[PDB]
Amino acid sequence: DSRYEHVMKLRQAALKSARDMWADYILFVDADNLILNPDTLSLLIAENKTVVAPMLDSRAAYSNFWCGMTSQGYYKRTPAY
Amino acid sequence: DSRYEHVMKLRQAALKSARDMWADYILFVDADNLILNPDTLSLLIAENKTVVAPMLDSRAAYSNFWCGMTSQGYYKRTPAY
Repeated sequence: DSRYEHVMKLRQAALKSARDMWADYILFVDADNLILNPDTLSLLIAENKTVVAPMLDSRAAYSNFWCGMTSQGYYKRTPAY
Repeated sequence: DSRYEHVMKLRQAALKSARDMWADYILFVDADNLILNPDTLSLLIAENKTVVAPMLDSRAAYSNFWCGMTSQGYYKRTPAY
């Protein structure tokens, strides 16, 4: 709980600092992720979206794009994942 | 000449500060100027030009718009003025 609260506070502080500089767009990419392709920030911002996210693949099914919350935020295997 | 240097330095400081805030458009208004129309800023922004300046009224033919300089900054009374 303490770690989650600290992470939430840090993320909100990052958002607040991103708002005070009149800065358009913000890409809060964590340390574990690795943006391999060069056209990430070039192609991603070209869709005029509210919060657009990139499809980060991996060695298995798990990725950064859930397909639906069932009852309490748990991952629900939708028929399109 | 010292007054001119100080005024130019102040204008340069304002311009430099206007680009450290990642802002768009800068309005430098003199103390003796009064904006009668409250919608002047929106109309000026809607002009879609690099540098703009509206026509400030005066009791005489003198205005904030010069029709041209002759050789070294002397006023040239062009017929279009």
